[PDB]
Amino acid sequence: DCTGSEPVDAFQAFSEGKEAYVLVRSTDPKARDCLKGEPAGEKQDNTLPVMMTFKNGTDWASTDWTFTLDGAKVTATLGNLTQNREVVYDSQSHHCHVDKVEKEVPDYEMWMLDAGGLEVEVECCRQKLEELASGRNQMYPHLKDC
Ligand SMILES: CCCCCC/C=C\CCCCCCCC(=O)O
Repeated sequence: DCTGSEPVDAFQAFSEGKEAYVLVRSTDPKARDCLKGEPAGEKQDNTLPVMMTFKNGTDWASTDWTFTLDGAKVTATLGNLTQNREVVYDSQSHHCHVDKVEKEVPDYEMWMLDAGGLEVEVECCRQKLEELASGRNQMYPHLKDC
């Protein structure tokens, strides 16, 4: 309140591969509609296969990514694409987390359990996202007729 999980560990922030997370806030104007990530297999050493589901226009679509975990950092790969993230905030019970997408102009994202989370924890994630966004525009992918 609002001291979440310290230090942040990406695998624990993903409930150790036991849950799916939904994208609820993003500073990226290209954030995919209804974006959701769910584990597609067990963690092999430091590698976790993840299926991302979202709406591509009116139809549902899916992409199979490979996540490499390193402390709070996550390197996601698909074909020739590579996305580097750092989980900068993770709530007390891993009900939600805030990521920093590492690039020329870094983006900030809020992810929460598709199964639902405690209001107090969800509020802490929202607060942390608002602080890091600092006057930038925000997208709401979960409201896109999901
Ligand atoms: C197991 C919980 C994972 C939830 C956290 C998801 C983190 C990063 C997801 C980035 C995936 C990139 C989506 C881009 C859309 C695409 O082209 O497939």
